[PDB]
Amino acid sequence: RKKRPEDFKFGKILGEGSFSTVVLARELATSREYAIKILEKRHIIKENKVPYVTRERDVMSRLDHPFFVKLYFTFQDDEKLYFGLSYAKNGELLKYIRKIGSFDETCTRFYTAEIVSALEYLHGKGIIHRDLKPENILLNEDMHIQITDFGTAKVLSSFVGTAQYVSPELLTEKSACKSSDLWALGCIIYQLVAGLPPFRAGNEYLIFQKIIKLEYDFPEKFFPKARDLVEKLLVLDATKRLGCEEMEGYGPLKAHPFFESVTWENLHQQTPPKLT
Ligand SMILES: COCCOc1cc2ncc3c(N)nc(-n4ccnc4)cc3c2cc1OC
Repeated sequence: RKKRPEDFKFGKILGEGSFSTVVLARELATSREYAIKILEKRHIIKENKVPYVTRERDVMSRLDHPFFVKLYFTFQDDEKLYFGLSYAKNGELLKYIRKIGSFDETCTRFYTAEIVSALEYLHGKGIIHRDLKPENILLNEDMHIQITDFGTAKVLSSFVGTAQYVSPELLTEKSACKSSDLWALGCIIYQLVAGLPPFRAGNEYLIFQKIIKLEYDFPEKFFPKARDLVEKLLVLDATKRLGCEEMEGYGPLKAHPFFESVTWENLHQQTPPKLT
């Protein structure tokens, strides 16, 4: 039953990383489009990434939620590993943030809520993403989110992700917890509303300075209830972010006033607000 490269008509490159290329592919027998992640074995071995690639495949096998990529299949030839992933027709969330500048309140609320549910599911399984960002939050043809890129993930019984979204505890204890994803969630909300990430600067080092000093500002037009929520996520003490277990988990966070009108139980059956 293993699939093979010949079973597909490969098309355009969707994305490139240091250790992988994601290519759109149309399976011949079915007409189905998959986003196939291709990784060269030699380069993985050379750079000691075997544990990272193994962990990524293992974590993805365990994801069975409409808000996360799905691993349909894997195979390999002599030089390469192939992971068959769900194809997110409408691409990165980042693209929409730039096209429209910033989201109105209805949109921010709806998409934030979906990210929260996704995180609730993910953290429920003791998995931490460690690199959450609009680049990693994809939109499929229905405009529901699909979170991907699990090569940096950690399974709870070393790293640093993208500078703008790195939490203080990572720059301090070199540590990482569910809270780290929640910090990143705080930045993404800020970004949906403001149009830009909260911590900006000329280089990695300057960005890290602002992060540890909690140096950022809210624009005046920022939705008040959204601001309050952000202030309860962008908290230096990881032990005091809305959503973390020390703060008693996702119940209080979902009960936040910003999510007042949200029906949490069937988000992926709701039709997303039109993005304008
Ligand atoms: C605008 O419409 C074009 C569609 O663009 C895309 C569709 C995707 N559809 C699906 C993915 C998927 N399952 N995984 C990853 N990815 C990135 C790291 N590791 C995995 C990436 C994509 C992916 C990336 C894409 O461009 C950035």
